[PDB]
Amino acid sequence: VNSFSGYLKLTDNVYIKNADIVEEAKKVKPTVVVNAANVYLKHGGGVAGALNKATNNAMQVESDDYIATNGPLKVGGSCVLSGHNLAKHCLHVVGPNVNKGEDIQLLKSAYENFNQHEVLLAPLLSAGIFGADPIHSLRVCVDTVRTNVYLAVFDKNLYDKLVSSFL
Ligand SMILES: O[C@H]1CCCN(c2ncnc3[nH]ccc23)C1
Repeated sequence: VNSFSGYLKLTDNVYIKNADIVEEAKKVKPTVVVNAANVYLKHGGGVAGALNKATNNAMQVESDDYIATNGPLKVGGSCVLSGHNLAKHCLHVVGPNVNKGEDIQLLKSAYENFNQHEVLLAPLLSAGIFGADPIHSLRVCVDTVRTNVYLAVFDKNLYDKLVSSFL
């Protein structure tokens, strides 16, 4: 039993809710919140911009030190950093950004990072401003993640469409 509330159950391990991931994180304080990161951990817009703003830019400061030490992530890769005031940990995961021409096949590799954590709050990778089909992203999530994932879907029209079209 965990403290996630109001989610629709999609499968054995995947749950979905129309919710602002920032407001969700601030309520649940999950062990892991997933950020829709880029390889540079530049948290400028989309989910990443929102999560960083909620940390008063502490996420960005920590991220810049991470990059200065380690260099960029790989597309499809991840790193674990602090969750600041939102969660214990933030798993920064890089899905391919279609608006940069990156290979959508790397979306499965990106979701594989979730399997290293027993429970997560997460967005649909590569959705929104990353330019991928959110229905496809949800499918890859369901077919790749085996741990317990709670998906926060910001856009109401998409949440209802995601539910109504789910197979
Ligand atoms: O355009 C959308 C694409 C998918 C990721 N995304 C989000 N998902 C959940 N909660 C959120 N809060 C602020 C942004 C956001 C933005």
